Amino acid sequence: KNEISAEFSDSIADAVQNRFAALLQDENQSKVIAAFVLCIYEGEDVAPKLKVISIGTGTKCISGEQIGQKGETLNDCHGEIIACRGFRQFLYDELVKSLQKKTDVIFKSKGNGKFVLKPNIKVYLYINTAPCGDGRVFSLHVNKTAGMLRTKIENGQGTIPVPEERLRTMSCSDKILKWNVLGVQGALLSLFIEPIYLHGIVVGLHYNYDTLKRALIKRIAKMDSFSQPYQLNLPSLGHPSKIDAVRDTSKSTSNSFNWYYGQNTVEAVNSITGQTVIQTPSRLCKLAFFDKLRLVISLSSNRFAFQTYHDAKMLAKEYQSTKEYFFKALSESLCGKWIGKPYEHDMFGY
Ligand SMILES: O=P(O)(O)O[C@H]1[C@@H](OP(=O)(O)O)[C@@H](OP(=O)(O)O)[C@@H](OP(=O)(O)O)[C@@H](OP(=O)(O)O)[C@@H]1OP(=O)(O)O
Ligand SMILES: [Cl-]
Ligand SMILES: [Zn+2]
Repeated sequence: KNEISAEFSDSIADAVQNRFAALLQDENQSKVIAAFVLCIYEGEDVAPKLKVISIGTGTKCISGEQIGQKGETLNDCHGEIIACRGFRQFLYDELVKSLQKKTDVIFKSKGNGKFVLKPNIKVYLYINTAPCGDGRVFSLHVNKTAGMLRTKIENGQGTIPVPEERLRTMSCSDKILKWNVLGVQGALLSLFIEPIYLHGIVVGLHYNYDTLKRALIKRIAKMDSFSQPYQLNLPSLGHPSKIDAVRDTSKSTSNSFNWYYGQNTVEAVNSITGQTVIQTPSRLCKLAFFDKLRLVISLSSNRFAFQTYHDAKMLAKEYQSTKEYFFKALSESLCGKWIGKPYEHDMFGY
């Protein structure tokens, strides 16, 4: 089976609820809430400390219309993706600290140049509702569309199978499946740290163990032929007991909120524009990551030669080759072909 207990899922959901209330001024118009949660063991005999590292909300993404090409526009403002981006920023900040040789850090050195997450720290993903895409498809083991890659529709609201409307965004279920192959950290961070994999995933509304197992973990049921430190991650799946309530009333908001550890402030993003509500680039946009990367580069003792963001990502050779094998495994298993943006979106510099 491999299901988190109700008590522990409620523990995770409770901590997310408490942090959310501490950040947002009394008003709940957010429909999708996600978070990344650290579970920190002091010893393995006592209960762990739970620490909410990032929060995202949102239900929408950009049309090709508003997409910029300076990396100043958020492509995807679904709360789960926004939560991951914030967690990535956290990883960067922690990586800096480790490079400035601080002690209060989640990383230790691995004797290959690259940091590894301390083994007493476990990462959990929480979402108050099943992720869009395959994770909301309920089918028995006997099925057309079950298991397929899906793309987000009409600025986020809805997913449909990949073409088997120009260049679209993959569903949250497919992105989480990807994170369980390549880690949550992305190409760039993998230059400096070993892949960080989710230990567990806690899902509220529309939970079904078998659906989420297929969607997020065991979809290809092949892969293997993996090269350490990459593997098929098998996180446990959990469901909390109570939920804030479905509320499909009227319509969803275009606002997407984010917070992550070490920020004093909640940033509010217009999901239709991919930028802040004061027409500025988000602290989570590609360009903000690219700034962080060079910060990191200057504190590193290595040199890095790349013209663009795109080229920098291609430096992560282990990640990129596992990514390519993953995409092929999906196509071979008849899950469809991944739709990735064209390279020119990432061909910017600074
Ligand atoms: O693998 P990563 O380092 O995490 O880069 C990914 C990713 O991959 P590629 O670098 O392989 O293109 C996505 O791009 P596509 O799969 O669409 O090509 C992009 O997803 P979106 O285009 O849907 O935004 C995603 O960002 P997200 O957090 O939105 O999932 C993020 O790119 P960045 O970290 O560079 O933004
Ligand atoms: Cl929302
Ligand atoms: Zn989604």
